[PDB]
Formats: sequence, structure tokens, C-alpha cells
Amino acid sequence: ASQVRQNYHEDCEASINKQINMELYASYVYLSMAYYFERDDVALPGFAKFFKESSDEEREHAQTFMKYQNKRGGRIVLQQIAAPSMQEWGTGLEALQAALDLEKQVNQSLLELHSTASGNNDPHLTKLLEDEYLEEQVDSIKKIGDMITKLKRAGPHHGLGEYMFDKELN
Amino acid sequence: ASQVRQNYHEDCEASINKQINMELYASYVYLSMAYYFERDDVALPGFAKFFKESSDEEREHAQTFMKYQNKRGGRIVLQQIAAPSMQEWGTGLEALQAALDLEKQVNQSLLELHSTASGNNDPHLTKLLEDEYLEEQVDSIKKIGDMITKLKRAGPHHGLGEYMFDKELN
Amino acid sequence: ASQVRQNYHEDCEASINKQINMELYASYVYLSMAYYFERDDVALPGFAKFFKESSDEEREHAQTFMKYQNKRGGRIVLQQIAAPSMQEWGTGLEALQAALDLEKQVNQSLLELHSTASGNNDPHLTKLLEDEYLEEQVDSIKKIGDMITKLKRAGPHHGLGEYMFDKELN
Amino acid sequence: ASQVRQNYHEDCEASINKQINMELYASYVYLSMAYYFERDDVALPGFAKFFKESSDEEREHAQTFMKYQNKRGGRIVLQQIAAPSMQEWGTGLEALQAALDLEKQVNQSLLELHSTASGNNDPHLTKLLEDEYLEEQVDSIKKIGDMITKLKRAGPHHGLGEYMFDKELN
Ligand SMILES: [Fe+3]
Ligand SMILES: [Fe+3]
Ligand SMILES: [Fe+3]
Ligand SMILES: [Fe+3]
Ligand code: NI
Ligand code: NI
Ligand code: NI
Ligand code: NI
Ligand code: NI
Ligand code: NI
Ligand code: NI
Ligand code: NI
Ligand code: NI
Ligand code: NI
Ligand code: NI
Ligand code: NI
Repeated sequence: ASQVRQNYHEDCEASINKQINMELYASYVYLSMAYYFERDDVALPGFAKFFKESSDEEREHAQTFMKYQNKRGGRIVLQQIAAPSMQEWGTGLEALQAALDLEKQVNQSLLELHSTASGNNDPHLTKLLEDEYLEEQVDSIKKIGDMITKLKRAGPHHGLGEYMFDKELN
Repeated sequence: ASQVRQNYHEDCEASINKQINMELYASYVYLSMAYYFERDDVALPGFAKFFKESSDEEREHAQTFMKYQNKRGGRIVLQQIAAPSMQEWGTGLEALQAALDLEKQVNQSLLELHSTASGNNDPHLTKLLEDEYLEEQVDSIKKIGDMITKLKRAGPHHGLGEYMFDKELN
Repeated sequence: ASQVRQNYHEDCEASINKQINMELYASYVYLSMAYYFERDDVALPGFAKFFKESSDEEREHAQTFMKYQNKRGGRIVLQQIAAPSMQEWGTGLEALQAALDLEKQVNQSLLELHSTASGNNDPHLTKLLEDEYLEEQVDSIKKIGDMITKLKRAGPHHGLGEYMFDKELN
Repeated sequence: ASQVRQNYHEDCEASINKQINMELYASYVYLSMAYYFERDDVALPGFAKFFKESSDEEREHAQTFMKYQNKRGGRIVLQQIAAPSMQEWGTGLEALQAALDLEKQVNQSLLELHSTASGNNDPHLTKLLEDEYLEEQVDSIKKIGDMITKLKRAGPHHGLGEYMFDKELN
């Protein structure tokens, strides 16, 4: 085994490799939304910018798990990144609702990864998940929730409300 | 009695202690509104900021009466601070209307406190009430009144008007 | 339930609402001490400043729990804030001893809240309590303990020692 | 009568002339204390500085009444300024207690002057007394009261406590 490995269970190592793929997949979803909102027949530059940034952050999240894997002496195994579930995301509200659902799915996976680390008595992994992932996930979910509510207030259908709310994200 | 006390009537001293509790209560009401408007299903950051600031100012108002009590040689007696009348404040318009009603109730109490000081021939207390409280109360009531009118103009129901007016308070 | 809520147990939500009331109560205790020490017949400006700052920090602590409640999708319920246990706090030493006892009571409640979060497998809540509350509570208790010892050294009775120690807190 | 005089009663004009003499007398008392505390066998430079400043402020107070008299069209009449009641003021505590008694005597006279202005329906004079004199008098009395308490705490007799408290006034 690796000269650095210590108190790092095979199951944690494998679960990290799957979370890497999930972070890369979410980055890919957000990239698809981002350029969907730059179509000439959608033209929502605030939504585009918001999802482009979310795409970058998710790819950074994947890289932090890749650095982590190497740090503990695990070995990174990357799988194919699935095509996004959709090619068209509808209105801003529907994209946000899809992002909300995706963020809570990522959160579920992260909490299961914390349970695996806790079960294998890995406080260093539980610390990483709490400090770097669980905290950021809850803030993201709250922020997307706020945005959904604000957009429902402003007028969620393809109208003046969507146009004005889009300016808030620019 | 206190080495500093002079021309300070027992009734003024007791009325100050009650106004302290009322200022602390109003600060508590505004704190409740402030974080109500940060709920993920309300998401009105301008209203939240406005009431958070009003909460701070009211607690400062209480402290100025506490400094005053000590300055005149009275003795501060603090009572329990009642729970806010509501836990949910509805729309921005309903919160402003509730704030308007509360501000005029505080004003009434302050004018009664001025009558007590005037009846006991305490020009130093009448000066404090006129310079530090009555002036600020009338400006607050006018400002809340303007805001109610502006919100009724923009569209007081949970719609684009409320969303846009909220930006004016950020 | 809230669109953001996930892995947030009813018991944690209710325990947060009680800790909010406790933080607000401690803020109220410290406010009472602060202006007690500004009485013309006490005149300990260092103690006054120390407890005024502690009053502000506790009210900030309550607000961080209120932000937290909203972040997780819980609903804030504020109760009445009890009158402070005392209206007069005696000497500086007796106020510090009362603060020490209060700080350890708050700490106990926070450790019970950590046990509730741990029992319901909420690592996000355990992280908040460890990073934002437990750490600050232990430092506060150590600092108050140091101060009690320093004051007992300088001379805890209403004398030159209390007067000099008070300068250290200004 | 003066081309400027309007709503200025003979009694208010005469009462101002007496308050001028009283302010000048208090300035003279404080000047005596100030240089008493610079005697080689007293040597309390903090007390000296405190009373020298109080002497200057009282003489400024007299001048503000003299400017006021002229402003309203009254005519200034200055009487002899009595010798201070004492030539030696004892300890710092006894000087502060004498200042406290003098400040409350000045306050009494000012409140009687407010009653005279109120009885003659002179809101301009009541405003001057509230804004320029009553406010400053209550703050002075509170500050002297604090100082007496601090000195009694530090040790009011000619000892280390008096020596240390004196440094606080430098
Ligand atoms: Fe992520
Ligand atoms: Fe107020
Ligand atoms: Fe706290
Ligand atoms: Fe004066
Ligand atoms: Ni995110
Ligand atoms: Ni639609
Ligand atoms: Ni619709
Ligand atoms: Ni106000
Ligand atoms: Ni409505
Ligand atoms: Ni309508
Ligand atoms: Ni603390
Ligand atoms: Ni004692
Ligand atoms: Ni002893
Ligand atoms: Ni003065
Ligand atoms: Ni003596
Ligand atoms: Ni003695």
C-alpha cells in the first residue's frame, strides 16, 4: 500500500471516487444550463452567469476530492461522465428547481459519505466533509430556495418578472 | 436617595422603567420580522435589512433611557420582554402596517411620558423626550407611511411590485 | 415542509428555538449588569464596558441561531425573555461569579444540543455547535475564570484592588 | 426700551443678572480649589487640572448668559463676586463633595430660572436653559458623583488610593 496511507478504509476510498464522478456530473449539468441560457431564443444572461459559476465550483469540488484521495493514499478512478438529463431546461424557474433537486441529491450522497467515514472511524474524512462540502451544500440549497421564492414572487412565467429577476443575477 | 438625584419624581422614574421595557419589546418585534423575511419561503432581503436596523435602533433607544435613569439617580428595573404578538408577519405591506401601528403606540406612550414630566415640572426630562424620542418617532412614522404608500402604488400583494419595492430597501 | 429542509430533525429544530431564547436571556442579563455598573454609586466603567460587549455578543449568538434555523428550513419561534435573576449584582467579583455560572449553564445547554444533533446524525448541526458555540464558550469561561482569579489577587472587596482591576477592563 | 426687546420680562432679565454672578462665583470657587491642589503640601495635579478646567467652563457659562442678556435687549448688571467659602479644601474627596453641593445649588437656581421663564411664557429663555445649562448641569453632577464613588472605592483618605485616583484625572 501507499507509504502515506493510514486509517483510510477501502470503502471510504471507493465512495470518494464515486463522489468525484458525481461532482463532475453536476459541473456538466450546470455547464449545459449555462449555455442553454445563452441561446438567442432564451437570452437570460443572469441565469447563464449563475450556472457558469456553479459549473466551475462543482469542478473545483471534484478536484478537492481528487487532492484528498491522493493526500490519504487512495487511488483516483474516474468513470465516464453521464450526459446531462436534459438538453433544454425550460424557464429560469424550472432550471432552478432542477438545480435544487440536484443539489439535494448531492447533499444526500455527501451525508451517506459522512456515515461511511463515521462508521469506519475516520475523523479526518468527517472533518473534510463537514468543513468543505456539507457547509457549502446547505448554503447553496438555501440560496437556490431563496431564488425560487424570489422568482415566484416576481413572476415565474416567461414575462417581465423573469426579465427583471434575471438582472439580479448579472 | 442617590447623591445625584434632584427634581426627579418617583413617577417619572417609574415611567422610564416602563418605557425601557417597551423599547426592548419593539426591538424584539423588529428582530422577529427581520428574520421572518429571511425565511427561504419569504426571501425579502430589503425588508429583512430594514427591520434588522429598526431592531438595533430600538435597543439603542432602550439603552439611552437606561443611561438617562442612571444619570438622574433613578434605579433601572427591567421586566420580562413579552414574546412578539406574531411569529409570521405576512406580506411586506402587513409587516409595515404592523410596524406603523407599533410606532404610533410607542409615540402615544412617549407623549404620556412627556405629560408626566411636564406635570412634575421636569424640564430636563421634557427636553430628553423632545430631542431624543419625539423627533425620531415622528420621522419614523412619516417614513413608514411613505413606504406603505409606495408599496401600495407598486403593488402590495405578493407580486412583481413587492419584489421591486424590496430592492429599494436593500 | 420547506423546499430546503433535509436531514433536519424536529427535535433539533425545537432545541434551537430554546437555545435562541437562552442566548437572548443571557444578552439581557449582561445588559442589566452593564448599566448596573454605570450607576453613580457603583461607577465601575471597565466592568460596564465588559458586560455591554458581552451583551452584544450574546445577541449576535442568538441571531446566528436564527440564521441557522432559517438556513436548515426550520421555523423560528421566540418566547418571552425572562427578567434577569437580579437587578443589583453586588461587587465586580460577584457579577463575574454570576457570569461564570451563567456561561457554564449556557455551555451545558449547548453540549446537550450537540448530543441531540449527534443522536439524530446531523453532522451539519454538530459542526455549527463545535465551530461557532462550543469553542467560544470554553474561551469565555477560561477568560472569566482568569478575571475572577486576578480580581481575588488584586483585592475583591470594594477597595483599591477593585478600582485598579477595573482599569484593566477599560 | 431696546430696539430688539420682545417678550422679555423684567423678572427674567433680573434673574439672568443674578445667575451671571452665580456662574462667576462658581468659577472663582473652582479657581481656588485648582491652585489649592498645586500647593507643595497638597500636590494633586489631577485634581488641580480638573478644577482649573471647571473654573474656565463656569466663566464661559457666565459669558453665555451675558451674550444672552444682550441678545434679548436686557442690560447686564454685574455685582461683586464673593470670596470663596473656603481657602483650604481638605482632601480630594472633600473638594469633590463641596463641588457636588455647589453644582446642585447652581442647578436649583437654574431650575428656578426656568420656572420664572415658564411663568412669563418665554420659550426662547426656556430653550436656552434646557439646551445650554440644565443638560450640562445634570451631566456634571453625575460625573462628580461617579468620581466621589470611585474615590471612596480607591481609598478617600490621604493615601495610595487618592494618589492613584489623582492619576485618572491628569
Ligand atoms: Fe459540489
Ligand atoms: Fe424607540
Ligand atoms: Fe452565547
Ligand atoms: Fe455653569
Ligand atoms: Ni454550490
Ligand atoms: Ni411556466
Ligand atoms: Ni402563473
Ligand atoms: Ni425608528
Ligand atoms: Ni395581500
Ligand atoms: Ni390588490
Ligand atoms: Ni462570550
Ligand atoms: Ni465582598
Ligand atoms: Ni477579604
Ligand atoms: Ni460643569
Ligand atoms: Ni479624611
Ligand atoms: Ni477610612
